[PDB]
Amino acid sequence: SVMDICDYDESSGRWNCLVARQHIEMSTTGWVGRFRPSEPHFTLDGNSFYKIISNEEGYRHICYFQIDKKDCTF
Amino acid sequence: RKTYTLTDYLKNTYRLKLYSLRWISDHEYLYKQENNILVFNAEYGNSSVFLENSTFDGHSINDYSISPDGQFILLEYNYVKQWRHSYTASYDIYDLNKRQLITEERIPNNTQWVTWSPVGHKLAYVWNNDIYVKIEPNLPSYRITWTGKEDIIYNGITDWVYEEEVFSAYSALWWSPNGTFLAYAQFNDTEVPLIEYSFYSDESLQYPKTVRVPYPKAGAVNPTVKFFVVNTDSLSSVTNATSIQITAPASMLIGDHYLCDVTWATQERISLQWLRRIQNYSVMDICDYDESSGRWNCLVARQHIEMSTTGWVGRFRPSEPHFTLDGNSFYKIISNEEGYRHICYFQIDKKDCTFITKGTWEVIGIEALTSDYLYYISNEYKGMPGGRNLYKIQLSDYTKVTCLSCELNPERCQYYSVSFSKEAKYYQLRCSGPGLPLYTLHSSVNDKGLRVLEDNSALDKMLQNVQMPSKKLDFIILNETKFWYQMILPPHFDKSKKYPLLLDVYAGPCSQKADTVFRLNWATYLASTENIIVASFDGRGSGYQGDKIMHAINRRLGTFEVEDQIEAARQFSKMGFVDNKRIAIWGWSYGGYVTSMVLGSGSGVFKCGIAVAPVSRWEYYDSVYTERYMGLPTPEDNLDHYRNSTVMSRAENFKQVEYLLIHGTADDNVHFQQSAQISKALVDVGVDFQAMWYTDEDHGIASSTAHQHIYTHMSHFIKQCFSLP
Amino acid sequence: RKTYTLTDYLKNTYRLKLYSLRWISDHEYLYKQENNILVFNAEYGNSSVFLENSTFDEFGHSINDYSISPDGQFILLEYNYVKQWRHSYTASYDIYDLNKRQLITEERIPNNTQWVTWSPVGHKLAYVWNNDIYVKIEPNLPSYRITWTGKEDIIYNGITDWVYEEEVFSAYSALWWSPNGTFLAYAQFNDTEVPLIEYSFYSDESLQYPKTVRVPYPKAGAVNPTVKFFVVNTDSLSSVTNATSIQITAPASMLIGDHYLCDVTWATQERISLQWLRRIQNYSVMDICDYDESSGRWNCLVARQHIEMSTTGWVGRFRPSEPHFTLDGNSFYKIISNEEGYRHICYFQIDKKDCTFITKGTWEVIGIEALTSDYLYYISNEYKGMPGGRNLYKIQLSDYTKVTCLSCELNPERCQYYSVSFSKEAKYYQLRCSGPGLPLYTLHSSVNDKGLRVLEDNSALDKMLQNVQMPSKKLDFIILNETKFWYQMILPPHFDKSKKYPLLLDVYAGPCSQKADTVFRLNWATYLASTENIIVASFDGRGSGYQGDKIMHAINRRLGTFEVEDQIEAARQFSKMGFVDNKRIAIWGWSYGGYVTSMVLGSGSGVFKCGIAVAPVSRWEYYDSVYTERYMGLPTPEDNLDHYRNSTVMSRAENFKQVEYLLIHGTADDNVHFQQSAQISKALVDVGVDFQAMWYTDEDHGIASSTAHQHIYTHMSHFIKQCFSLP
Ligand SMILES: *[C@@H]1O[C@H](CO)[C@@H](O[C@@H]2O[C@H](CO)[C@@H](O)[C@H](O)[C@H]2NC(C)=O)[C@H](O)[C@H]1NC(C)=O
Ligand SMILES: CC(C)Cn1c(CN)c(-c2ccccc2)c2cc(OCC(N)=O)ccc2c1=O
Ligand SMILES: CC(C)Cn1c(CN)c(-c2ccccc2)c2cc(OCC(N)=O)ccc2c1=O
Ligand SMILES: *[C@@H]1O[C@H](CO)[C@@H](O)[C@H](O)[C@H]1NC(C)=O
Ligand SMILES: *[C@@H]1O[C@H](CO)[C@@H](O)[C@H](O)[C@H]1NC(C)=O
Ligand SMILES: *[C@@H]1O[C@H](CO)[C@@H](O)[C@H](O)[C@H]1NC(C)=O
Ligand SMILES: *[C@@H]1O[C@H](CO)[C@@H](O)[C@H](O)[C@H]1NC(C)=O
Repeated sequence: SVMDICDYDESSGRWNCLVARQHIEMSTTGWVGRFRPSEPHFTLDGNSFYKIISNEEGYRHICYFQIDKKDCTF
Repeated sequence: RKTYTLTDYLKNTYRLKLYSLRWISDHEYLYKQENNILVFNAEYGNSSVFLENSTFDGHSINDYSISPDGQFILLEYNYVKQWRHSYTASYDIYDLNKRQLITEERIPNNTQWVTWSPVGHKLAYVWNNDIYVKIEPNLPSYRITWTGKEDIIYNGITDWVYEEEVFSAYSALWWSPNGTFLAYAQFNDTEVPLIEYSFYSDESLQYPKTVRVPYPKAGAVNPTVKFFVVNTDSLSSVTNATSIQITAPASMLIGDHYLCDVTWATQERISLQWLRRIQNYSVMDICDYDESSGRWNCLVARQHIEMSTTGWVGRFRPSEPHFTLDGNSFYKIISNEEGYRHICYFQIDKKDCTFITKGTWEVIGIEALTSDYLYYISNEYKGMPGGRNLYKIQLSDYTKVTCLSCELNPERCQYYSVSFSKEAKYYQLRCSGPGLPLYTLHSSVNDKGLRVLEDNSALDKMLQNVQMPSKKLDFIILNETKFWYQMILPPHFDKSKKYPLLLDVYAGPCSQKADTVFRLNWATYLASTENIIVASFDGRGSGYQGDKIMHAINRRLGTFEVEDQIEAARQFSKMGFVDNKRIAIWGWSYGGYVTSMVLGSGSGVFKCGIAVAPVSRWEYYDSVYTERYMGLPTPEDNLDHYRNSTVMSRAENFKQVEYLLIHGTADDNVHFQQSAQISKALVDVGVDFQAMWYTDEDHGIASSTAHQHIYTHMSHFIKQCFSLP
Repeated sequence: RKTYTLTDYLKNTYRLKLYSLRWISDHEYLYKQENNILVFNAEYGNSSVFLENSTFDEFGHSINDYSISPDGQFILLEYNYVKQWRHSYTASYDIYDLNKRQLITEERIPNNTQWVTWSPVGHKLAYVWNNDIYVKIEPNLPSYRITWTGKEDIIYNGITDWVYEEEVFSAYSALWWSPNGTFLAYAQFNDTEVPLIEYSFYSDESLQYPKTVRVPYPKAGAVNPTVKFFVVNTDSLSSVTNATSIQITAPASMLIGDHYLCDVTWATQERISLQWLRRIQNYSVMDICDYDESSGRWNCLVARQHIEMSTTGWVGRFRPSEPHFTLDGNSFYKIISNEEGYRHICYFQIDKKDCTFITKGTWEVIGIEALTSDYLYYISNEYKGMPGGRNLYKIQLSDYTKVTCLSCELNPERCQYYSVSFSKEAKYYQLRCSGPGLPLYTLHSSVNDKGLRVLEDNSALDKMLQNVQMPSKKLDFIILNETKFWYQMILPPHFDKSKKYPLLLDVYAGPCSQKADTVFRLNWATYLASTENIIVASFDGRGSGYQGDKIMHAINRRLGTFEVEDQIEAARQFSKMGFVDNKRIAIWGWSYGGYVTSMVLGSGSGVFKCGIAVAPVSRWEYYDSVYTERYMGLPTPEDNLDHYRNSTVMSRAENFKQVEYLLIHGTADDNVHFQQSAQISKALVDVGVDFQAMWYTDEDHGIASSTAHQHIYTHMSHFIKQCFSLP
């Protein structure tokens, strides 16, 4: 599963999901999400978000993501 | 009583001497001496010979190149031209001291581009579409890229359209000021469609070759580009060199875009300008190197924009930046609040730059920047757009700006360019007219005249025995606007006679065919021998007069610049020394398009004309150029006009004129197709016309024999249309 | 009062009426009246309507052509016509049951069909599609797929490739039915190593990028197509089992190297004759092949091979002649060069080796037109020793010395060129007469050779041309080295021998060419003579045809030599005749003609002021192998490379400084490639010669589009007029 994050281009009037802000969630041992990928909760500015994902041990926990980094922090 | 004949032009009987030099350092330059090359000292004047170069002990050397430090010379031979700038050659290096060839680790045959570092003797070349680096001439190369594939990936070199239209160069390599980094662009033509044409070759080629070039015509899939930098120091041998991608900014990544400038700011600062495919929007990015990362970060505050609501941005592209030494500031020529192109002093942090120049004239380019002065060329003097002069401006106080070239020679010299010494301590002034060219060397220390390098008195001498034509530059006012023109006037020009007129037209966006440049060309012969007035006219679309005039044809090629060449002819005939019945018109490329369009207009003014490699409809010509002015040819953008502005649609009107269509069959640029469609259009309405194709000649029709042939054929045609014996 | 103008020619004001009829039985034929297709009865004429054209106007497509089934029960209807080369094309086809009266809609013939043909009797259908052969027994039944190997531009089953179309078979077809439709014989052509000619097609201004057309075309000395031959049995096809074709291989002496299949003729229901030609085209073999029941194979007994060869040149005029088998197929007639070098009818027996000639003389049999059991009918130029006349003769098979001329005397002033079309069993014949007077079409019975009627006599064109000052043709000869050589002159009206007329020389001059004949024509020359007062002349010199091999094989291995010299001489003779302005002699032509023109202008003769070369050959290495090599051999050190080297137009570039030259070539020319002219132009540029040029975008070798055809003649007219200072 791939999370895209799309910004409105003001002068263009169009939407643009930068590939640098694509986030991959995938599962090596099964499917992704409990019944589906967990929804994100954004910080006010939307530069950042929290999300339930399975950790390295298989347990689902709240990961803190930056709009621009691949890596999160549990 | 002798005139400048067709054969004088064709055989270069009357040669203009040049003084082409190059600055090895701040005090000395190089100059050719038939074959020998001497090292002139600009200070004292004394020199010393260094080489005998024109086939040097087994091949004939096409060009040379000194390594900044003066330790190695790079010899270029086996030159095989590709397009307008691109070519291929073999290269050899000498230990410039010992005068002995570097025999081991030779630079490979068929190299597409080579370059020294700006200091030292580092060497970066491209070969089979990939970038290689050489820290020493004798050590083996380190291979920077591995993705190069012919006609598809270009690492460090341009593809057709960037070469022609964006960079005006083959190279897409840029060393850092201190030879530590090599920045480069990589272009992808994978989904770019190929123009295909036959190449016939020597007659021993039994089957004609099909040449296939990736070439984006208006609307087609353009190429894409990625940009990279790599540390040329710390260049490991056991491992592929890593290259740090600077990505384009988000606003550009939204859609089709180009890379349109690359400028280093310091050792660790690099600036890139990107252009939306719709070229009314561009963006500069200033990128500092991160020592703690190995990476390049460009701030969003640091970004700048170059907008344009009335047309495109730039003359042909966004103007380049010239950074003060520190790198926290730079100057860039831009379109001012009411159209005129002027220098703007930018601080890296804020956006608001204040203009260091203003007025109803444009600066043509920034030439030199120092700690206390900025040197630039402009057409201010006597409000003449077709003049060029060198201006020195006080960075300390902007109101106080001296013109350096304006007054050196009023009558002989109104069109100067300049070449500065490595630092600026001295500089050369090229004066291209309106009199015979003059090359002079100046000390910038006290802006004093040091010496005359070449005054062309040789050509002057033998031109007094020749009845040369006269050149008149001037303007006419239309709708309260100053519209400039030039006339090549037969000798003994008596204006109670009625001469025939050949209208010489380019007329494309930002053209200038009416200027102060001295020329020995086909027009010289026409006026001197055939007593034809050859004239040009800078109408709407022309450059160096402000955007009011230049943007006048925005999204509207084929309209006002065509309409304005016609009133030009009306105005000339109104001056009372033109034969109404013998006004001709001709042009090449855009000029061919405009000539055709005029001949297609039904105006009644022109008797005949010659179009050479003309554009016939804009869908055929390349995307980068065309779209800048026309936009995309889609019903939701500008398709309607693309359709309305073709010469084919005006075939019926060629029934009133005599037309000569010339086109080279291996034109990579304006494709034969364009003329193939004009002819078919003309055939289908039943219009008779004259035709000439040139087998295997490109857009230059530049072969010795075809250049000779085209001009003879065109003279015969003009003479006949004009009833001249 | 008023003359024959350019616009007259171009627009076609003065129409020439044909009478195109189609025999279907021995007694009857199909004509097209006011579109409505009628059938006529040659005996009497009680000729009611056959297929009123009120039928096919709610068809919803354009009836390009048609074709009745032989037994008369169905009607193939061609539409969606898209021309390929000279003969080839594709189209859509619907069949229409005449008896049931409806159009068949099941198991239809596919769009894009390359060729269709009925069986000769009944109503079987063979057709080619996507390079494979399909057969129908009934129109409404599924096709039986005979071949599974066809591939675009590579393997051609039952149709010819480029070079076999243009040069060998003069047809797209390569399908031959047995006389009662039992067997279908066919050629397979493999072009794998045949290199491709490539050229730009620009299409409509709407096409943004030029298309690159790619045709397999063997130029002189290149790898040629190879050919295989098969016969399959159409009465024993099956749904369950793939139809198995039987190959007839070429004889030993042909397999030894490159070769061509050059003729296929059925002798009987169970006997086929094949003629093969070696790549060096001076040796050819006819195989007579018989069906064998027990094996199911075809045996081509070595003892019945018939060798035809040439010592002086090549075999055939352009290809060995076709045999004409007697009913029992045990014997045949064909035209072959005799020991004197004159082409004549020779009677061969299957078993025996030597023939008996039944015609002879210093004239040639042109074609065998029909064979019954009582008479052999043929066309020759015997009459009045005019090699440019054509007449019908009938040989009495019981005593071949008894020979009658059917057409000679019918109308000798008006009529000296004749072609003929016989009814199915030859009991009736249409005579078509092409000049020197107005064309005349007439129907005749073979029983007495009684003249039944005039089909078309063009009186409309006549009572119309009387108000026009027409030129006169003069057909005559001059003598060079004991030999008659013939020429024709279109002479302006009121031609006066006191006057120096400007002269244009209309040249072909290729091997077996003949531009001096009694044919009547309305063309560009008719305009140049009627309006511009220019004598258009043509001259058949060495190389030219129908005058024996001594003349025709004179240019053997030596193109661009004698045929060129002879044109310069004809000019000299025409000047010496005293009614020509030496200062205004032009020369023009097309193909070979444009090569000769170009070779003449580059000759330094000084005789000619100007010329026009339209789609010229410039260098024989550029032209196709089958034609060029027949005359030039191979372009190798071991054969004839030096003369290929010598015979180029480009090598004479310098001497175009001595003439005014117009070079015209269409860019999509598949036959004489634009290359050829691109190389002439280039050579002329490299030596500083000025000249006129004109390309025609997307036009081919015919420059035949309505608007292009008009443009070219208009442009050539201006050039000529100007070369001759005409107003
Ligand atoms: C050049 O650009 C093309 C796309 O225009 C790239 O090829 C896509 O590449 C991916 C990944 O390899 C493939 O799965 C797609 O199928 C490709 N599409 C096409 C049309 O080729 C190519 O990889 C790029 N190369 C470089 C060096 O940038
Ligand atoms: C803009 C540059 C980056 C490249 N460039 C181009 C690229 N479009 C063209 C040109 C313009 C329209 C059509 C085809 C070519 C051109 C045309 C010139 O015309 C001479 C005349 N007609 O007087 C001179 C120079 C140039 C030129 O330098
Ligand atoms: C012989 C056939 C099998 C095919 N064929 C060929 C062979 N390709 C040629 C020809 C000869 C040399 C060069 C290119 C074409 C030709 C040329 C003609 O020119 C007429 C004139 N110039 O007045 C008319 C007809 C033909 C023609 O029918
Ligand atoms: C082509 O032929 C098919 C069947 O052979 C027919 O049904 C169809 O209408 C034709 N047209 C197109 C556009 O395919
Ligand atoms: C055609 O091409 C080559 C001969 O060059 C051969 O390999 C192949 O068998 C041939 N194909 C057919 C279908 O005959
Ligand atoms: C016929 O031959 C084809 C091609 O070799 C093959 O694929 C198929 O099995 C056969 N088809 C029929 C209808 O027997
Ligand atoms: C057609 O010819 C074949 C082979 O000779 C023969 O067997 C058959 O009877 C003939 N058919 C007709 C209808 O005469």
